[PDB]
Amino acid sequence: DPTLEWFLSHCHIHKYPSKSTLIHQGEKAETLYYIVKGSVAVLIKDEEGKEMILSYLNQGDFIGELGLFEEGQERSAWVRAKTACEVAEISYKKFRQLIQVNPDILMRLSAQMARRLQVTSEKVGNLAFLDVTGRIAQTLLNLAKQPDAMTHPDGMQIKITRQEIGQIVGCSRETVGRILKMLEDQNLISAHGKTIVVYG
Amino acid sequence: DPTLEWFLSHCHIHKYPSKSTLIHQGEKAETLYYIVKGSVAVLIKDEEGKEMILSYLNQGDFIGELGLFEEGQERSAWVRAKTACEVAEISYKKFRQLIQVNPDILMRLSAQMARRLQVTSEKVGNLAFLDVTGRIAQTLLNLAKQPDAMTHPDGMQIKITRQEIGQIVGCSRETVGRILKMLEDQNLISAHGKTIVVYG
DNA sequence: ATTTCGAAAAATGGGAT
DNA sequence: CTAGATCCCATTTTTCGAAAT
DNA sequence: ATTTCGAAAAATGGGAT
DNA sequence: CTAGATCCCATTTTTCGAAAT
Ligand SMILES: Nc1ncnc2c1ncn2[C@@H]1O[C@@H]2COP(=O)(O)O[C@H]2[C@H]1O
Ligand SMILES: Nc1ncnc2c1ncn2[C@@H]1O[C@@H]2COP(=O)(O)O[C@H]2[C@H]1O
Repeated sequence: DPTLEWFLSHCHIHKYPSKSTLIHQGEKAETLYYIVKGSVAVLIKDEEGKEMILSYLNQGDFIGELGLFEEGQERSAWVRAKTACEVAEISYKKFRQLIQVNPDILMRLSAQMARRLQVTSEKVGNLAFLDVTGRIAQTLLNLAKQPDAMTHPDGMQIKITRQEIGQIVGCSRETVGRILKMLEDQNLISAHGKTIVVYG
Repeated sequence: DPTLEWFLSHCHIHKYPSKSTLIHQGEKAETLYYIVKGSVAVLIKDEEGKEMILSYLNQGDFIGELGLFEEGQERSAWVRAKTACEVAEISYKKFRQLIQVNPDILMRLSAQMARRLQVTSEKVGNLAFLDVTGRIAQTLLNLAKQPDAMTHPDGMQIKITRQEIGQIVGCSRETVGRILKMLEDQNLISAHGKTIVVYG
């Protein structure tokens, strides 16, 4: 598109191999990122390193924007690269400037923020209102909306593990597995290895 | 500041008695809200009516932002007044106009959103990583610092129901009651009716 | 404002499963 | 195996309109 | 360089507490 | 109660880098 392009013009594009961490919770935040290509996972952990996945971000989403509005802010979570990433990088100081010349770019960001607030709130509702089976069903549909989810004549297909799912819904891999098996006995999904087919 | 008194001059002011509903989850979002005076509670309901408090918002806070960035959005949650409120209202349309003649007002909107994402993500963590006692201790500490908390010779005093505390942490009122009694057993808090004294 | 008084409505628990 | 969700009115507690200060 | 292939690694299946 | 958390291990998928084309 028009605007958003000009933005990348001041960002210092970089490359991050899969598994590499782009952001570390607790660091001083001074840089705003923009995933040009690839996808990352935003996650948090407890006092024992046990991790929960807050969200997946893909090509086109901004990253590390939370420290931009208040000074002296630290990174709110860890951002790990699920795949290989081509990430633009501009400093808050410079970004605040690009806003002046063209505020439409702040609007783009704010829209994405709004969306994350909606999703995160729904994630809170889920954690407080649904049992694991519910959270898992909802996450299966959600994963089916990701851009790296393939198509299937019976619906949609995703490639993910019972381990991962557990970190998204907040349960054990053992639990996920049992429920994944059950949902099969109801022909709601198709399970075999990292490959799961969600019937539409 | 100017920008505010200017913003408010284009807004339609409304008053709501405490406990009244300001926003209905589910309806079409076409209006922006700004709390001039008073405080509200943002909350979502389950299929059976069970309530989950997502946040308390006060003076200076914007409400109903989440619709602004995209067409056909519905209110993401219910907003009920805690105290009587004086709220400034403005359509999205009219608001998109004001942003263009001073996007600084959008900067402040975005600033609040970022904060909310931080707080809501941290809530996800708490629900995921902390047990009820942990969550309840956590909430009493935060409530103990809010604007409406009263000073007490032995610390800080708050008024709230076990029921409302459960709607904040995500557990039954019964559980709150038992945990509340155990916290007193450990001289951490004094509780008489809705009056809870958090020892400093 | 808010202190008082009598409902009327809300909020609590207790411990068994 | 085990934090807790549930069950449930008889009993508190608190809220509120009306009147008084 | 890119594809093939055969161990290591990582991810599971369920019953039991 | 009663969903889930945890244990335990021997088995299935997956992952990946040395080899081969
Ligand atoms: N709940 C969430 N949903 C989506 N993205 C998030 C969430 N929490 C944090 N992030 C992202 O993770 C980043 C961590 O560092 P920042 O706080 O700078 O900015 C944060 C956001 O980009
Ligand atoms: N997690 C949250 N934290 C704070 N405020 C919220 C949260 N979720 C929703 N809201 C507010 O409640 C509003 C409900 O309607 P909107 O979706 O228009 O906009 C929402 C925000 O104003």
